[PDB]
Amino acid sequence: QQYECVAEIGEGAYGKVFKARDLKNGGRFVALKRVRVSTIREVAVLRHLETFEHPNVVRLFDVCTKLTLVFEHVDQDLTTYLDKVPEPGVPTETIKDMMFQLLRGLDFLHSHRVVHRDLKPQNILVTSSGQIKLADFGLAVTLWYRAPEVLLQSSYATPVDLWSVGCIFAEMFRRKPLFRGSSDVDQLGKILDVIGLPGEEDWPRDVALPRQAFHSKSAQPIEKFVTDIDELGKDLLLKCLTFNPAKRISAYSALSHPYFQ
Ligand SMILES: CN(C)C(=O)c1cc2cnc(Nc3ccc(N4CCNCC4)cn3)nc2n1C1CCCC1
Repeated sequence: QQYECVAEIGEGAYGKVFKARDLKNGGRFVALKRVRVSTIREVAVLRHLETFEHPNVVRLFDVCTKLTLVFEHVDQDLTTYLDKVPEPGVPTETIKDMMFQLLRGLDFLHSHRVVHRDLKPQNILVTSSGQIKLADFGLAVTLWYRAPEVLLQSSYATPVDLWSVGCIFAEMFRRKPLFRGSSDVDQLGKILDVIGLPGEEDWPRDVALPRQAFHSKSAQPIEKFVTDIDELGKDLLLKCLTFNPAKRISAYSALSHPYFQ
């Protein structure tokens, strides 16, 4: 066979992913994923996205006839990069650059009508040369990066990923997740303890959870939780971690933010 499986990547409720030797292409490493039996549509969206070969999205090499997906392989995810970084942590300009690359791939995906929906450091790939690549999106548990509207079961638009990006931004400074909740209700609580209770006008209509189920008074200063963050990074982090997804910054606006002057 064209590929020899060597290891399992992780273990996800999306199916098994293998690290494999690409016997025909110089024995390079590839990430192999099998699909079972709108799905045809998703694969076409993925192949179409690959035509652009955006630098900040994982390369798709092949699609084999039930259906097997061949991607490039990258050694580390953001998790293992933040776990191995020497003290006191990640250089200020390394965080800036990585965040710019994250928003570049995100704006590319959003402008092509793709919502990641499950952005976390575990699916952000960090290349040998320091390139950030978005992976594991566009195909049909940790709530630590889950947006408030997903938690509330109301909307699932592109702002969902900007909340996730804000959580990752903070975690790049802290090297620990900003909101380590254990359930959707807990997660939403841990969030409102930091950002404060939103205006009744910012609370989604016809959701199970009312605003009155929480009493997380005022917004605590974010510098308490994210120590070492500059004033400009604080503006971008607040704009990402905005309650109302309509009021949330977009990936396109974030790319222009003074933080990246
Ligand atoms: C397969 N699909 C659809 C993809 O988009 C895809 C293309 C990929 C290319 N290289 C990796 N590398 C990689 C990523 C995470 C981890 N870790 C796992 C957690 N513990 C630490 C080590 C280890 N190696 N993963 C890829 N993925 C996915 C991203 C999430 C897993 C599979």
